[PDB]
Amino acid sequence: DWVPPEVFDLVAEDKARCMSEHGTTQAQIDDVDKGNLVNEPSITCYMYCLLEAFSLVDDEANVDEDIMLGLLPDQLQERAQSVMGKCLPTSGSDNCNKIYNLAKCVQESAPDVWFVI
Ligand SMILES: [Cl-]
Repeated sequence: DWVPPEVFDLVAEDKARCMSEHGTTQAQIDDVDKGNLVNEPSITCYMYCLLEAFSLVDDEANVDEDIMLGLLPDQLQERAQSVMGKCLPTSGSDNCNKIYNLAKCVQESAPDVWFVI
């Protein structure tokens, strides 16, 4: 990752709250970061919950492209713009399913740009 140690202190209160709400284990978060995505609410509602905590998504899992881009380092923004060209709009049966399809889409197309923690 390009995510610096500090960012783990930042999202700590929100990460812990998002894991309680959805029954998420740390092993599930590690599976996402090794490219092993499964359509399970405890992991995909966690992803939605974290994104929602940092205003990357609204109430129907529509992504805010400018906020999502400004979180990435400058170096990846060209490639992230192209990935976002492909993977947006979001799509799915509910918010958790939308973030699932987004994650699978972003990972398939460019592992570097996907922000789960
Ligand atoms: Cl799902």
